[PDB]
Amino acid sequence: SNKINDALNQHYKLNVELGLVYAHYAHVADDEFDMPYLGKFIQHLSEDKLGVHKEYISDYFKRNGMKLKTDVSVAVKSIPSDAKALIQEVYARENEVRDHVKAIAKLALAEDDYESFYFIQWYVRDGLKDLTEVDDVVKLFNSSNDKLIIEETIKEMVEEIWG
Amino acid sequence: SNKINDALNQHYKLNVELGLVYAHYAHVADDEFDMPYLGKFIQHLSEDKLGVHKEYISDYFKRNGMKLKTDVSVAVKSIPSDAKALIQEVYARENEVRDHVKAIAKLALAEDDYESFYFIQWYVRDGLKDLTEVDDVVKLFNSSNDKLIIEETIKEMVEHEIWG
Amino acid sequence: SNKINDALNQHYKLNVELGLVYAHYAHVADDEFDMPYLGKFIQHLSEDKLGVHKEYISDYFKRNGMKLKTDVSVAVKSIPSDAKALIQEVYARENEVRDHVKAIAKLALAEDDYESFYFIQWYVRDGLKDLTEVDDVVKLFNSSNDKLIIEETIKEMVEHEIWG
Amino acid sequence: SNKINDALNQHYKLNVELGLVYAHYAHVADDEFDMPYLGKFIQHLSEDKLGVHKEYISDYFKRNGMKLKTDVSVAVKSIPSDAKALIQEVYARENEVRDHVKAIAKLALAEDDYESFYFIQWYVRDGLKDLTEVDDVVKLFNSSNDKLIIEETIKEMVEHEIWG
Amino acid sequence: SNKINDALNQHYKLNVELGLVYAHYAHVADDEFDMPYLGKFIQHLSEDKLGVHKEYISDYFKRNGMKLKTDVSVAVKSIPSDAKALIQEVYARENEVRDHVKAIAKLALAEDDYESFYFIQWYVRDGLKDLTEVDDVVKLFNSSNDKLIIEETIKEMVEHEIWG
Amino acid sequence: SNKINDALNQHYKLNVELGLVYAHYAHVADDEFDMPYLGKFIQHLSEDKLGVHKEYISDYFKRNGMKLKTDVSVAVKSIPSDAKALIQEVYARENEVRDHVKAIAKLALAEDDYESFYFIQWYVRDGLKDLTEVDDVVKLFNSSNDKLIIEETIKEMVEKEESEHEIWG
Ligand SMILES: [Fe+3]
Ligand SMILES: [Fe+3]
Ligand SMILES: [Fe+3]
Ligand SMILES: [Fe+3]
Ligand SMILES: [Fe+3]
Ligand SMILES: [Fe+3]
Repeated sequence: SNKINDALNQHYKLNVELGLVYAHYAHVADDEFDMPYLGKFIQHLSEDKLGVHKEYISDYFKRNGMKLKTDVSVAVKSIPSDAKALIQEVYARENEVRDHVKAIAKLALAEDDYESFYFIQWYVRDGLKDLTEVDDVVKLFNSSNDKLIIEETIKEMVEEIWG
Repeated sequence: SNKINDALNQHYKLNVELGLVYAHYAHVADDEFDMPYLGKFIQHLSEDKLGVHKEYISDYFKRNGMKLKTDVSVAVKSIPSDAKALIQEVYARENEVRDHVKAIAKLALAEDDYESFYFIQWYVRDGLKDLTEVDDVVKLFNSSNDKLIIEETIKEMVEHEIWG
Repeated sequence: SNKINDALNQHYKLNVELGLVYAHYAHVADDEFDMPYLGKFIQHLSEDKLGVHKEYISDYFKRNGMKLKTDVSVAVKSIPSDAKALIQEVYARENEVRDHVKAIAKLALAEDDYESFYFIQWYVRDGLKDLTEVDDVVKLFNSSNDKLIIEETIKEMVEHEIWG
Repeated sequence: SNKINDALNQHYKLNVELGLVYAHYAHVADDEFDMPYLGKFIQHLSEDKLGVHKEYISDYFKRNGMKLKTDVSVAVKSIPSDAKALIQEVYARENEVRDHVKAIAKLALAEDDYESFYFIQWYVRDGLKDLTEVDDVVKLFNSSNDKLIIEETIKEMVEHEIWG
Repeated sequence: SNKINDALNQHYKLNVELGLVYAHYAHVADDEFDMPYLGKFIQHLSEDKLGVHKEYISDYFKRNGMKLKTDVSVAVKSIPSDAKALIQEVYARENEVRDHVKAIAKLALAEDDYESFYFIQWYVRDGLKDLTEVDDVVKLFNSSNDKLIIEETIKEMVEHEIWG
Repeated sequence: SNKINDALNQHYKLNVELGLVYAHYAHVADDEFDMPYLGKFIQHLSEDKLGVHKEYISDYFKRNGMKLKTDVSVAVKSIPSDAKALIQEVYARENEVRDHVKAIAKLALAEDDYESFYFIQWYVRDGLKDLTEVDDVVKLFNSSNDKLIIEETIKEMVEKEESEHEIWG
């Protein structure tokens, strides 16, 4: 199917670009805002996006006989002004990933392609998982004004159905 | 120093783009040429370029007070026709990395910046290491015509006191 | 070489005097500002400066046939007024050590003395390491106003592949 | 008490300066007289004087509310001519430390200050201990003329219920 | 680079010839001067020179694409008359190796060849290490007149963080 | 005995020069012919010739009161053109070592010197041992045309553990 191939190539492109942006944001949070553990958190997000999230797509293309495309273009030239606004923009990016995955699932069920549906269930689940763990950190910036307290909470964060 | 900052930002950009290109080449070698172990080899190269080779630069920028820039642009739209030509183009890329690193070292010694010299010794050594391990695979395609023999040799490859 | 001998004797003198000053500052931070863990931190700095940082110089003088000189003179007559200003003056001292070491390295490379260059690489690296770990503590006094929170952070501080 | 504070500050100054002088003497004995184990012995003496012998004084000042002073001034510009004369001057320094400690103890008992008496018992005992272990080495230079024999005896030295 | 190739071939030749000469000297010291442990020491030196000190050069030539040459010519026709004069001539040979290595390092830094500089740091360090351990034995022949005492000292010799 | 001393000094000289030549050949086989395991094999040969094969002679001279001489002169200026011709020239060198050792044994038995006979039995045995293990590799270049197959065979020859024969060990 050509439209499933197109949709999965777009998701590949998206994952690569998000990973690079998160690497830059991790550097900015640790270096400029004096929060090294928030930086570790965003860096783990980046490595997640740059690893399995595209390994699985290229493995699937190897298995079923589809074609892979590589066309990357990113440029970070504007940065939020807090750690609050930083983690809020991270939240928005994850929320967009959810809706893109939903569109893919609908498409695959409209084509009678049940292997692609089985394949995309993984991403369906992982989207809500990642959004939940990002919102856990987003909500700490409302519960406290002291940066070292938030820091130790984040540190101890980083150290059945949605598994 | 501004010129050292420029040179290190360029090396960051280069490492990112090489890693992405090697990911595509690994997929092509496994899927199109029927050589899964050559693909594993090139994929390990890709992960190497996308991991520590840029972690170290961003860590150094955190330590000494320099500024990081992100501007990536890659597009793979032409592919070699063999596994031989594929690994030969990989060899050429590594050989270019060597010369870029040499230019950086010369620059850093011209500025009386000895922490940058100490820092770039790592890349100086790793360049020759990676070129050596890529040439080991390049030379197998001259020693045999049977693809399964080359395959098992590469497999048992993937499975020093100065250049360690 | 006589100028390398002079430079290394000056670095010996400097290390001794810095160690003594840091011992006094550790006592002042624990006793007068009610921060015992900041005192432990500065005391570890002092022992570092009074141990290996001069053992290595005297060992090198034994190995290559140079002469050692001892002329110490310190007097603490003024103290900062916070723990913030205290750790800030500590930061300035480390930043001066960096520049002295850089001058030594330049000198040694100008004399074709490659054993002294090899020797001073250690200090080149350790300078940035110590500056980094001191700045880690300097930046905590901007992130909080409660002394007990900063205290437990410093406590859990006190309890790399290139910069190791 | 002000006179006990003065006496303990003087003992602090004395310990620092003795430690530095012993570091220089250790270097001289190993490098110039060709006796590396005598150098190890004097170096252990130096580290002893620069460690606990002043840590205890500054800890006591923290506990009872006294004030610490730092005023160091040393200059080594004359050296004995043997290893015999070297260890003999070391013996004289230890013998002076004994008498200074005795004066402190008398003073503290004259002021009805029993915590300072309890504190100085440690130094009273350690003085005779250190003098005994230095005289053990001083007497070897009378029992033999061969330097390698004395050397191996000192080496196996470096490798009580009341005076423990 | 051709001049670096020439210099490294000369160092190869030198190492081979020194190893052979030290083998003969070890035999002479054990057989003719009745000092078997001095012979064991010089034989360890010989095996060191004939092993890694040329294995590394040939490995480097394999890695970077240089050419190896073999042209050996030694002839022992005169021998010192003591064990003292023997170990003194050994000291002189090591001191010449140091200066040859220094010339190589200068040359390699003049050509903008940073892999050769990185490579020769090993020899720069090992030169001073070997000179130090030879001088340790040279100085024993001044500290004693009894051959059996020197023998047991050398035996227990044969049985660092910067110079390691 | 002076003639036994002469013969053993010549064998010392020969062993040193063979070791150096084998070091150069190992470098050439690994670097120029793209056969790293053949290079490892020839390098083990070189270390063998430069170690015990002259340690034993100098030890014997220490024990019985003979004199040692050192006069070395080698120059490699011509190289074979294959790995086949390389291992064939190695075979010829070992075959010459055998005949030199045989001459020594005859000489020592002609002088009523039975300690030298007892001493040279070791070299008598080791000559045939080394010739056998070199011929094992020489014959692989007739059994195959693929360089990677020969390489794998040589690898399992060199890496697997050493088993001693009950007569020739
Ligand atoms: Fe995920
Ligand atoms: Fe690498
Ligand atoms: Fe340090
Ligand atoms: Fe004591
Ligand atoms: Fe060595
Ligand atoms: Fe053999």
